[PDB]
Order: sequence, then C-alpha cells, then structure tokens
Amino acid sequence: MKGDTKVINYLNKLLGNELVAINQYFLHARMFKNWGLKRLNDVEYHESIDEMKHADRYIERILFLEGLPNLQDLGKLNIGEDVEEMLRSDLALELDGAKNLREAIGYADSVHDYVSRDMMIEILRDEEGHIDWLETELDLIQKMGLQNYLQAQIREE
Amino acid sequence: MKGDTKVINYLNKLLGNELVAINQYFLHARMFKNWGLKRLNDVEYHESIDEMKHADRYIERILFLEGLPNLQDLGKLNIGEDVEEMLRSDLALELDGAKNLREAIGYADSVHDYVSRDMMIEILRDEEGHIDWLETELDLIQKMGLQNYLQAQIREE
Amino acid sequence: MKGDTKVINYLNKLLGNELVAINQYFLHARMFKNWGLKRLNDVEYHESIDEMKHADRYIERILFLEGLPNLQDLGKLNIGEDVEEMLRSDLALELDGAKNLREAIGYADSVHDYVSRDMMIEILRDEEGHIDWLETELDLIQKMGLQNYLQAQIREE
Amino acid sequence: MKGDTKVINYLNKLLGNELVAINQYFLHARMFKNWGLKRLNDVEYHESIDEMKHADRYIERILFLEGLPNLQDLGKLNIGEDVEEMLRSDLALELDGAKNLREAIGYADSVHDYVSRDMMIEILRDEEGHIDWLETELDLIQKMGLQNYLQAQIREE
Amino acid sequence: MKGDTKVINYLNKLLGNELVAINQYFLHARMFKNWGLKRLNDVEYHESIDEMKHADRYIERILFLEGLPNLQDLGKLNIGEDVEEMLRSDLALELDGAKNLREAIGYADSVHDYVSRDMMIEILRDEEGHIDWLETELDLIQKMGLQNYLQAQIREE
Amino acid sequence: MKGDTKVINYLNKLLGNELVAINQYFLHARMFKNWGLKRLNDVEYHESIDEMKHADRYIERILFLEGLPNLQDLGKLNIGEDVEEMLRSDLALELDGAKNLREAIGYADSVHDYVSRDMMIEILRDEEGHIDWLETELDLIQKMGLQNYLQAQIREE
Amino acid sequence: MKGDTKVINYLNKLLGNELVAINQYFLHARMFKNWGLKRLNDVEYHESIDEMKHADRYIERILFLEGLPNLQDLGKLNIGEDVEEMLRSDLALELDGAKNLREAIGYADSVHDYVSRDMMIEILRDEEGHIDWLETELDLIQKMGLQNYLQAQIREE
Ligand code: ZNH
Ligand code: ZNH
Ligand code: ZNH
Ligand code: NA
Ligand SMILES: [Zn+2]
Ligand SMILES: [Zn+2]
Ligand SMILES: [Zn+2]
Ligand SMILES: [Zn+2]
Ligand SMILES: [Zn+2]
Ligand SMILES: [Zn+2]
Ligand SMILES: [Zn+2]
Repeated sequence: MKGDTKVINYLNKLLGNELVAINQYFLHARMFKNWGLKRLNDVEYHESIDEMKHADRYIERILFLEGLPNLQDLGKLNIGEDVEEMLRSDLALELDGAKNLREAIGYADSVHDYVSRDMMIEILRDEEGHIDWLETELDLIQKMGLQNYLQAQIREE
Repeated sequence: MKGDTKVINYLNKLLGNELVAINQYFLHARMFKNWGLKRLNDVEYHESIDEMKHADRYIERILFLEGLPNLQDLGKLNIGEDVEEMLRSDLALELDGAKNLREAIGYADSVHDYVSRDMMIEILRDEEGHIDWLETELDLIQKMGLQNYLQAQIREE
Repeated sequence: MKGDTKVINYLNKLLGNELVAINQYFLHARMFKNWGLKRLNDVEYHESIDEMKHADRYIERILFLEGLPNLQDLGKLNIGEDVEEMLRSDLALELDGAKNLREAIGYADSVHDYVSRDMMIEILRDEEGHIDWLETELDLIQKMGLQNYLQAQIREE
Repeated sequence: MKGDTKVINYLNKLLGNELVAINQYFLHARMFKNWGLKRLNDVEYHESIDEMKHADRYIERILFLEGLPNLQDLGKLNIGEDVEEMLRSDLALELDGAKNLREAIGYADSVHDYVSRDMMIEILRDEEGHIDWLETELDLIQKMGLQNYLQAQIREE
Repeated sequence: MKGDTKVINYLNKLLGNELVAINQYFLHARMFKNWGLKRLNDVEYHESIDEMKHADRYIERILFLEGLPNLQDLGKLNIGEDVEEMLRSDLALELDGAKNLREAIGYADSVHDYVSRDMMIEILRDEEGHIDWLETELDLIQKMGLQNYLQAQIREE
Repeated sequence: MKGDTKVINYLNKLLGNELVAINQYFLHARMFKNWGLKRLNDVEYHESIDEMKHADRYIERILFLEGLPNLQDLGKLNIGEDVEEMLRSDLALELDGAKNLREAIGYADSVHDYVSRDMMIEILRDEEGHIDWLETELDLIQKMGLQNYLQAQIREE
Repeated sequence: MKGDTKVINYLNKLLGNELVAINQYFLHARMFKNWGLKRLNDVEYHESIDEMKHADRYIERILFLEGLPNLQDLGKLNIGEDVEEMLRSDLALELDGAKNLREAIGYADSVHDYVSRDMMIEILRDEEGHIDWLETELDLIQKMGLQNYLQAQIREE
C-alpha cells in the first residue's frame, strides 16, 4: 500500500536512531559486564533488545508502505569511558531520538497515516521509559556517590 | 443504631487524620519510586493501604451509628523534599494521630461505646507499628549515614 | 524529563478530579452497603478503586515530568441522600471530569506530549465506561420503578 | 451438481429472510445490552448466531447446486423502540419466514430435491423454537407486567 | 451520553462499509471452499469474522452515544468470478473503507471524541493488515503463476 | 414386520448400487496407493467404507422387513486407467445411484414406509457429499493442470 | 589480559563483517516475509540471530583482551531486488567473511592466542553451514524453476 514519501523518510530517520542505539547500548552492556557490573549489563542488554524490536517495527512498516529500509547509514556513536559518561551519553541519544519521534508523530497525523502515528506513539512511550531509568540512575550516582553506586551493581537484580 | 454524638465527632476527626495520611504516604511512596528507592516505595505504599483500611473502618462505623462521615475536609499535608524530611513528616503525623486516638479511646469507654473503643485500639496498635518502623529508619540514617542508607533502598526486600 | 508547565497544570487538575471521585464513590458505596444494597456497593467500590488507579497514573506522570502532584486541594463533594440522587451526583461528576479530560487531551497534542495524551485517552475510556453504567442504572429506575430497582440490588451479581 | 432453478430461487429467498433476521436480532441484542437487560442480550445474540449458521447452510447449498447466493438485496427491518415492540417485530419476522419455509419445503419435495428439503426442515425446527421463546416472553410481559418483567432481565441467566 | 451528530453519521457510514465486507468476504470464503481451496476459505472466513467484530463495535458505540445504528442500507457488493478477481475486489473494498476511516478519525479529533477516534484507529490498523495480506496474495499469483498458486491453496495451513 | 414388496425391491436395487461402488472405490483406492497418490488413496478408501456402511443398512432394513437381501448380482464396474478417467467414472456411478435413490424415496413415501424413506434420505445426503468431492477434484485438475494436481496427492492430508 | 594488537585488529575486522551480515540478513528476512515467503523469512531471520551471537562473542573477546570494539564503521550492504539476487548477495558476503576468518585463524595460532583461534574456528563452522544452505537453495532454484521454488516457500517448515 503506497505510503507518503515523507512519512517513509521519517521512518528511515527513526530507524537510523534505533540502529545507533542498538549498537551503543549493546557495547555499553558488555563493557559493564567486563567490569563485573552485572545489574547494569542486564538492564543495558535489555534496552538494546528493545531498540532491536523498535527497528523491526520500522523496517516492516517501511516495507508495507513500499519504501526501502535504510540500514546502510549508521550515525555517530558516543561510547564513553566511565559509568557516568556512558549513561549520560545514552540519555543524550534518547532525548534526541524523542525529539525526532515527536516531529514525525505530528507529521504522520497531518497526512492521516494514523497507523504509523500510533506505532510511533507506542515506541515513544518505551523511549520515555528508558529516559526515566537513565535519569534515575544518574541521580542515584550523585545521591549515594559513585563508589556506593558501583557496589550496588555487582549482583543481578 | 444511634451512637453518641461526641463519639461520632471523634470518629470523623480520626477519619480526617487517616485521609491526610493516605494522601501523604501515597505521594511519598511514588516520590521514593521515582528516585529508584524501591524498598521505601514498597513500605510507604503498604502504609498508605493500611490507612485506607482504617478509613474504611471509620466510615462504616460512623454510618452504622447513624452519623455522616466527613470526607470533605482535608487537613494539612507536609510533603517534604528529601528522604529524611519526608520520613520525619510521616512520623510527626502518626504521633499527632496517636494522641487523638488515645483521647477518643478514653472517651468511648466513658460512654460505654466499647465496640468503637475496641476498633480504635486495633487501629492504634497498627499506628504504633508505623511509628516503630519510621523511628527505626530515621535511626538507621544516623548510624550508617545517608549515602549507605540510600544504597540499601535500591532493591526490593 | 522536564514537562510542559501547562500540561503539568492540567495533570494536576485532572488529579484533583480523581481525588473528589475517590472519596465520593467510596462513601456512596458504604452508604449502599449500610442500606444492604450489595450490588450497588460492589460496583461503586470498584469505581472508587478505578479512580484510585487513575490518580496513581497522574501522580507518577507528574513526577516523571518533574512537577509537584497536588493532593492537598480537594474540590466539593456532593454526597446526596437517596439512591437516585447519589447516582445522579456521580454522573454529573463524571461528565465534568470528561470535559476537563477532553481539554487536556487536545492541549497535550498541541505541545507534542503524545504519551500524556495516550495515557489520558485510556483514562477517558474508563470514565465513559462509568458514565454508561450510571446512565443505564438511572434509566432502569425510571423503567421499573424505584421499589423494583431496590429489590434487584439486595444480592451480589 | 446442477440443481433446480426454482429450488435455488427459493434458497435465495430464504437466505434473504435470514440476512434480515441476523441484523435485526443483533441490533435488538445490543439495544437490550445498552439498556442493561443482560438476559435479553444473551438470548437475542444467540438467536442472531443461529440465523448466521442458517445463512451459511443456504450459501453452501446454493453453491453446491451451482447457483449464485444473493447477499446483495436486504429486505426491510422493523426495529421498534421498546422491549415489547421489538419482541413482536421479531415474532412477525419469524412467522413470515416460517411461511416461506413451508412453501419451499413442499416444492423441493415435488422436484425430488430431498436433501434440500431435509435441510430446510431442520431450519424450520430452529425457527419454531425461536417462535416459542418469543411468544412465551410476550405472554410473561402481560402476566407479570412490564416493570416486573424488566427487573427479571437485569442479570444473566 | 449524547454524542456528536456528525460522529454518529460517520460511525453509521463506517458500519455500512463493514456490513458490505461481512457479506462479500463470507461469500468469497464459501466460494473458495466449494472450489477446494481450503487455505483461502480459512483466511477469508476469519476476515469475515473480523469485520463482524468491527461492526459490533460500531453498533455498541452508536447506541452509547444515543444514535440509531443503520443496518438497513447495504451498499454494493462486487463478487467476481475467479480467484484473482475476487481478491482484487476485496482489496478495492478495503482501500475505500480505509479512506473513509481516515476522514472519520480526523473529524472525531476535531470535535474531541477521542474514544471514538481511538476505536477507529484500532479498526484501521486491522484493515491495513487485511490490505497487506490481499496485496501479498495478489503478488504471489503474478510471481509463481495462477496454477502453482492454486495448488498451494488445497491444504489448510 | 412384513414390508412392502416394491420397497424391498428398491432396497435391493440400491444395495446393488452400493456393492458396485464398494468394489470400484476400493480398487481405485489401491490403484492410487500403488501409484503413490496417498491423498487419493485415503479419500477413496474412506468412500469405500462409507458405501459398505450403506450396504449394511440396506441389508438390515431388508431383513427387518422380511425380504431376502441380494448380494449375488453385481452390476458393471468401470475401472478406468488414468486418474481423471477414474474420478469421472466414480462421479457417473454416484449420479446414477442418486437417481435411483430419488425414485425409491418418492415411492417409500407413497406406501407410507417413512422409516425406509428417512434412511434413504440420510444415504442420499452422504452420496451428494461424495458427488461434491468428485466434482471439485475434477475442477482442480482443470484449473491447475494434471501435473500440479498429481504432485499435490503424494502426501497424506 | 593484554591481547596481541594485530589479533584485536582482526577481531575488529571480523566484527565488522558480522555487523554487515546482521543488517543484510535481517532486511532480507523481512522482505521475504512481506512477500509472503514465510519459509525464507524464518531461515534468514535465524541467520541474522547467528551473526548477532557471533558479534557478541567478538565484542566480549576484544574487551577481555583490552581492546576497543569498533561498532561505528559499517561496511557496504548489497541488498538486491529479487530472491535469487538476494541469496547470491548473502552467499558472496559469507564467502568474503570466510576468507577473512581463515586469515585471522592462521595468525592467532602464530602468536599463540589459541583461545581466540578456537573461538574463530567455531564461528567458521557456523558460516560454512550458512554457505551450504545458501548454495543449496540457489541450486534448487535452477533445478525446479523459480515459480516452483517460490511456491515451496509459502508455508513454514
Ligand atoms: C541492527 C539491526 C538489528 C535488528 C533489527 C535486531 C533485532 C533483534 C530481534 C528482533 C531479536 C529477538 C529478540 C526478542 O527476544 O524479541 C534480537 C536478538 C539478539 N540480538 Zn539483535 N538486531 C539487530 C542488530 C544486533 C547487533 C548489531 C548485535 C550485536 C552487536 C545484536 C545482538 C543480539 C543478541 C545477542 C540477541 C539474542 C540472541 C538470542 O536469541 O539469544 N543484534 N535482535
Ligand atoms: C480517601 C479515601 C480512600 C479510602 C477509604 C480508600 C480505601 C482503599 C481500600 C479499602 C483498598 C483495597 C486495598 C486492599 O485492601 O488491599 C484501596 C486500594 C487502592 N487505593 Zn485507596 N482509598 C482512598 C483513597 C485513595 C487515594 C486518594 C489514592 C491515590 C492518591 C488511592 C490509591 C489506591 C491504589 C493504587 C489501590 C490498589 C488498587 C488495586 O487493587 O490495584 N486511594 N483503597
Ligand atoms: C450477514 C451474513 C452473515 C453470516 C453468514 C454470518 C455467520 C457467522 C458464523 C457462521 C459465526 C460463527 C458462529 C459459531 O461458530 O457459533 C459468526 C460469528 C459472529 N458474528 Zn456473524 N454472520 C453474518 C453477519 C454478521 C453481522 C452483520 C454482524 C454484526 C452485526 C455479525 C456479528 C458476529 C459476532 C460478534 C460473532 C462472534 C465472533 C467471535 O468469534 O467472537 N455477523 N457469524
Ligand atoms: Na414488583
Ligand atoms: Zn528504540
Ligand atoms: Zn491509619
Ligand atoms: Zn478516573
Ligand atoms: Zn434462521
Ligand atoms: Zn473491519
Ligand atoms: Zn453408499
Ligand atoms: Zn556470522
């Protein structure tokens, strides 16, 4: 069913954000794991899987609308070297991605692609869940100090 | 069955205390939860449900005695901004509520309303349990310091 | 994540509505229970719990958006003295709340808060559910008479 | 297997009767449901399903006999606006449809289409069950009065 | 609850669309079954049931909003005589229904009927899934040829 | 119970039809099995068992009516040498037997042997079932070609 | 534990190969799924998961050896527009990655990194299995024709 060409462009843009976040959150998780921070490995691994499922939804919707999914261009990752920098970089990526989502949701409504809009609002709700987690962990680092925070990451939850 | 006018006034006063405590302990719980202090969310949530059950008991006892439960007037909440301030706020509210309970329990005995007295003594025993938990947490904050105390709240118990 | 000031204001207004409805539907339920109308007690009790769940959603959303939930201001309850008057007061309260909800849904869309909007639409569906039950019970009273209606409330459904 | 042209015409006429009944029964059931008359919704919904199954049998038998099922021409519904008017309209529709069935059964026998005759007789047995229930409900309304009758419909049976 | 007049007209127009598709997809299913194409009978039967469930949702919504569901005016079926023509005809019907849905969803938003809007978006998501299936089957016919395609329909999946 | 002489004659005529079909179906089944067309073996074998059960019913009815079942005279089998010729021969046989069944059914009715008539109508329904399957398979051969059709018979269903 | 710089460079080059393969096989799978070729979607999806597991192993090995996994540079995908072209593209990518693997396995032996060598031989056995499946499917297309091949992909195996 042929979709609106700009909707497809947005979906490819948002797919590009997911591709970045898949890789950044997967590398972060295994860096946490190598450091023995098991609680952080588990959550970041999960977040990477969530982004993978978001990418799947975009790819399928692009194909249904008769566009070409763009998995070739990968935007810039910002890996970071310590726990706090890694989480802050993940939050920055989510905040930028949420901005792109809100723009695309309003456009899809304007051209009456209400199914694409509904799918994106569901994805946005997941992203705001990630933002909440990231902000909350960052606040805990500053409330209990980095050393107490790291001790709390050794065991799985 | 027509109850004593002053007993009903006490029951409406005690109900008004429970109404304040429902709202205050529920908001504190969700604040702790937003900060990632799952252990404190769990306890405060269950204290809120306790006050909800006490409120029910007062409402039904007032209606049985042919009075009008007053759920319109809501006393002053003291929310607070940090963990220790919130816990001290809840403790002050329980201690004030306990004095009101002691006064009503003695008066109910004076007019031979022994069923209301027995109901209130059960509620007072519950409140002294909250007091115990609150005082003990405030002491733990002093003995181990706030940073260690907050680390101990990240996971559920 | 910082929210829109007016959206937070709307969420606090909608929360204020839920607080009125919690108290009014809970008291109505126990009045029905004291009169031995178990069927009406059960439904009104479950409507009250449902409003409690809506309040919880507003509180957690306001907090994530970094606002202050207002559980201190409590609007006017209209309790009523007979069955039909109580149901009509509950209906009027739901209708006012649905008006406020429609206004906040339109506005959350205007500022691209699509998650708050999606949350509120789910709540509006619950309220329309309550409206339908209330209207239908009021029609049954006119169609079968109050006496037959009351007789049908004695047993649980 | 090529059937008799007139038998196919009769099956299409009866299929038309069923299509009217499917819609009228279904709308009546949801009107009963909206009014809180749960007992009547349950029965009328299941009568609708019965007519649906009858329509399927007509459709498959016309196709087997190499005719064209006519689902395009919908006859006249008579909805009605109160309970008794709705039940009497269903009864009239059934009585008309049983008259048509008797004609078709006799014709199918005279052209030796004994399988189509046997199918129609089983369908007529179902319609006669529907006539029985409808006549009985209408008598009950007269014997106990509309108000008592409506009270009896509130709960599912 | 008194709904908006033009929303009710939209809901009745969309209900009409579903009524057409109920009949067309059921007749096509039994045609396929009579030809021994069991796989096509199974899908088209469950598309019919899907449209029946949508029509139920429109009827209940209209009644809640105090409108009159219109099950009397049946639009034009286009049945067709071979497999490709029947699938193309189902696809044409779905695309016309989706156009009507987009228009209605826009309007319901403008009058703040967000529950009706949310209902329609869910139905639209179902229709776009049907469009996907139909387009894919029609492509398979071209890619593998009609004879190979028909052979693959003989067994249930 | 002494039955009508001409009914017994018809029952023996119908029994004779079944004896031919039993042998013809069974041989065709095992020819299909020998060719590796397992799907056709399964169906034809079960058509054979079905005619055996019809034969058994004729034999018991005749004996009850105090006639002599005739298993001695075996009408003409037409075996055929390729799949399509075999299916056409079965279809011709069934169509001839349905003709006799209609004749017998009309006569049993005229002599008031309603139990024999009812028995025959149940058997006629079974035969029209076989006719339907045979016609459909012959149509599938035409629509997909013999080569594709034979490939679809290799595996059991 | 400090790894050999050139081993880490090989591990990062092989990880790059898997990253291309993850994206190409996931997109190919969803294209097959959108075309209704469920058997091809299922295999290609599971090939993508295989390459994801391979990437996880390279990432963890590199981190252990104290190097930096490179998830930022994405090599060239070659998507293609029809089944045979897509399968041939996957086969070419696998054969390139198998050459790189042979080169890295030989070098890890030379520097005595036997654990990395062992890891890579396991990955090589997996890739050789993929090569086998791809070559086999491409041969089946030639032997039976594309139309017959496509028909065989419609149902899941
Ligand atoms: C890009 C694009 C992409 C996409 C779309 C995806 C998607 C995906 C999906 C859908 C899944 C399933 C999950 C669930 O459960 O649901 C997965 C899994 C997955 N994954 Zn991934 N991915 C990807 C990439 C990736 C990468 C790049 C990596 C590495 C780095 C990965 C690693 C992974 C893992 C490990 C897993 C799991 C596996 C198993 O199964 O175990 N991955 N994934
Ligand atoms: C005021 C008055 C009042 C009263 C009387 C009450 C009471 C009550 C009761 C009885 C219950 C049940 C539980 C148990 O038991 O377990 C409840 C639940 C409850 N609740 Zn609530 N509430 C109230 C208010 C409230 C509020 C205001 C809120 C918010 C804020 C709440 C929230 C709640 C919740 C969340 C819950 C749970 C529910 C469920 O189940 O889920 N709530 N509560
Ligand atoms: C017309 C033509 C027609 C036909 C033939 C039919 C048929 C039918 C059948 C066969 C079935 C199944 C049954 C049983 O199994 O029990 C049904 C179901 C049915 N259906 Zn329907 N339909 C119809 C129409 C219809 C309409 C129009 C509607 C609406 C109004 C409906 C609604 C319905 C429902 C709701 C159901 C149930 C569904 C389910 O599955 O859940 N429907 N359906
Ligand atoms: Na009465
Ligand atoms: Zn995501
Ligand atoms: Zn309490
Ligand atoms: Zn609510
Ligand atoms: Zn019927
Ligand atoms: Zn539909
Ligand atoms: Zn037979
Ligand atoms: Zn690989």
